[PDB]
Amino acid sequence: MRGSHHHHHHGSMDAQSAAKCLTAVRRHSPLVHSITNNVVTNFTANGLLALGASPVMAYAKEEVADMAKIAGALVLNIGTLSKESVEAMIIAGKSANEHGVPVILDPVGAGATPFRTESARDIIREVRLAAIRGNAAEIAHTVGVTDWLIKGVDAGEGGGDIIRLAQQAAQKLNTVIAITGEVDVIADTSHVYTLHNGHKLLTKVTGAGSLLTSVVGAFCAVEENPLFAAIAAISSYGVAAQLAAQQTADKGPGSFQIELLNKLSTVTEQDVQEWATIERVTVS
Amino acid sequence: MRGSHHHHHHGSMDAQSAAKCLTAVRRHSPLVHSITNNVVTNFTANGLLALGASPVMAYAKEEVADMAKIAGALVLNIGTLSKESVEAMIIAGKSANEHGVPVILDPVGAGATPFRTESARDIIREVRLAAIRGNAAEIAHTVGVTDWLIKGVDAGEGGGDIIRLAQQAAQKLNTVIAITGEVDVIADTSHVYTLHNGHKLLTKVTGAGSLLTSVVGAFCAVEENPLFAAIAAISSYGVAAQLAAQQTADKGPGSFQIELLNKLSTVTEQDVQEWATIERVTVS
Amino acid sequence: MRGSHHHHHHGSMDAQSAAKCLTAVRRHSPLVHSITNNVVTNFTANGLLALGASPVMAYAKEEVADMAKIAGALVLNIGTLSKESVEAMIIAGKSANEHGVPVILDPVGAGATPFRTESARDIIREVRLAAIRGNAAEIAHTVGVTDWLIKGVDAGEGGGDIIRLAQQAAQKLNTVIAITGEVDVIADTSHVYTLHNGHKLLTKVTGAGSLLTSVVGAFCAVEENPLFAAIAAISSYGVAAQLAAQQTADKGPGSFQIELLNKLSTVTEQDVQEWATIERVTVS
Repeated sequence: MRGSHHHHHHGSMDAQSAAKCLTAVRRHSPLVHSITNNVVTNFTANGLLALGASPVMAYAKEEVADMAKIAGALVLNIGTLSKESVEAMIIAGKSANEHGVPVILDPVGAGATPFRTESARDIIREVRLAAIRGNAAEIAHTVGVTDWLIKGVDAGEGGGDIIRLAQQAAQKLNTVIAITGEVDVIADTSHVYTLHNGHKLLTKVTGAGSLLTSVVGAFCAVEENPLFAAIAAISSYGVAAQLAAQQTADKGPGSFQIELLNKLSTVTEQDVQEWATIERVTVS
Repeated sequence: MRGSHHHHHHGSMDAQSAAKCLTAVRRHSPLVHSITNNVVTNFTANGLLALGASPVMAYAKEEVADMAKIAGALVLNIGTLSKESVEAMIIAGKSANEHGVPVILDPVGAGATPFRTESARDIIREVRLAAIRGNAAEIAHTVGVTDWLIKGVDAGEGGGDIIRLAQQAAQKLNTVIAITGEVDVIADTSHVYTLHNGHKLLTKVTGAGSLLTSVVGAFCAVEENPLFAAIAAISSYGVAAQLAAQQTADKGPGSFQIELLNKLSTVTEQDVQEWATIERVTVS
Repeated sequence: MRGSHHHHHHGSMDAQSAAKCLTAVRRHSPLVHSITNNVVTNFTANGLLALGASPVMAYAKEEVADMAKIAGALVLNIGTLSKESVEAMIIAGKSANEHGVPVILDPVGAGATPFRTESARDIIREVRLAAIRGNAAEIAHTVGVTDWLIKGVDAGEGGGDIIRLAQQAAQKLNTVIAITGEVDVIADTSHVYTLHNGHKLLTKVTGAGSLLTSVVGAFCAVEENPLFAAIAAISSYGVAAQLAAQQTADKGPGSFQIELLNKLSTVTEQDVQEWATIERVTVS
């Protein structure tokens, strides 16, 4: 079910191709194996079911390998990691690698504590990843940026040096790096894009971020190029979030949480075509 | 406490008797000890609270034996299982048996992987069960396939094959077998019933089946005959789902999830009497 | 960030001062580290996010010390514990203690089973607590090493004996004791208050109590006087629950769960001033 829905030889990734990927997810209901934190497991599964994917949440070493093996994508999230779950994630990642299943990493809290930073780095050393998604700090810490340089994230900033961090990190780890923010910056070794969808209410719902990473997994299962897959996923998810906000921006974060799930099921190819904002960043 | 809301010497189980069991559940607020997967613990607990029961989710070896012995019913779900949790489920199950607390099993995943099938079998070997609720495949592979034939040209269920599977499984394991699906077939060693309630939206909410098994548990806690208890529980849950689907309309799976919780609390004896579709299967 | 919004000498805690504490919480978005169970993690995090605080869940012994020391408050919940998590809670508590991070304990289930009771006692023995939030029974069973330790009179419901219960516990443990119920009783070594807000629907939402305890943590992070912090936290939460129940009307606990999240976000400083019912108990 992993086809090719866009190529740079036909132009830059756009809203049209993004909408096509969304259709593919619905059509194939890809199995997405998520080994995520226990604060967002339920929401992750429901978000994927709403979208149209098939969530599988096995996490024990007694079954992760055989499950990742037959999944369309594997998503690892270290939100409430333990020595045991990090080992299970790596066992799962190695099985996925052996069977050509794309693996996505969400380094939640990388940099907050040493254990998280080192676990993220252990996963990257032992597992070939198709994409990594996190905020600027988590990515910086995960890829090994020097301590004192990290400061270049605080204060008011959301466009510029983040573009370089994303491409440079993608080149060092030969993967796709998605740096989350109001404006998302995504890049692989040779290409960079900025994404402008979503709504601030997402910051008031736990798992909103974790769900997106798993959503990226759903798209990588149906689109061969993870850069295109991730752009289509983030765009579709953001459009759904905007439509959800429209109907529940005044009710509150509780209603929005529910509305996000509603919209992931009702968002259409036409909505993505009309609202997705994807911009190619010139790199030369 | 426990009681008898119906007897076969007293006609076939019906909507009226089902409605009475529902009232009994709310009147007694039975302690339902559910050991389930981390993807549905919250939804399971909320569903039970909405219904009118008192959930307890202890899962650790250090306390499951103590919690199970004072509960009205013990429910075991094998999702996202591990060697560790299976052992705890057995300790809990034996404690429940020693104190006359009914145990209900949900063999989710049985037949899909060896660890699940063996774990389900391990529980059956060590714990006496009041009922087992799962889909056709999970029940067939758990019990072991002895009858293969069903119907030529794959299309649907059949019209008697699932009915045979249930009664034979019930006779082999000497328990109540509830095969769930768009038709629900419940049977014990000498009686079989088909249930026709519910709504497709349930497939879009994680923990749907998980919760249903626990609801069966709540009903087993107040009705002596597990066959009647399961019928009443499944009928009540299904009617609530139908009402929730009607209120939800086209809002989406998020709204339906919240509505199912709402309806598990607002569904009345009258709604059950009016909408529960229970049919006793004639077996000459 | 533990500042003072009410200097104790100008008068007792009131609805006006409690309201200002709420604004302080939203102004600082305190990092609340919660070590709790998967049945209530998601609601606890979403509730804190709605309120205006920043939730972080970390349980691994490899990182709890590091996470607790940078948190604004540490909250320990023994809900569905394991020998492993209790070990981690104590490690985190000791770290918090060495760095002046307030620690709040929710002794859920203490007394209902042996392991839970003992685990509650080990924590209090090894960790200095800023406050303990539980019901009359849990508080009694947790402080009552002997069956005579707690003196007074036994009867239905309770409150006065509850007042003496709270003072005895506060002085014995040298902390703030928050005994929740229809009417809340809160006391430290010198003062006692009764709070009259909230709604019965809270008993129909799993994680309602767990969330309240973590909310107390959020207020303790910004208000230096733990007694005042607990009062402001419980009052804000209760008022939000009242507005939520009104908004819900008679839809059901599903809608209430969502509306409670909405209101924790939309409840204003003015709402607390108007609805908060705080009464200083005259101790002669």
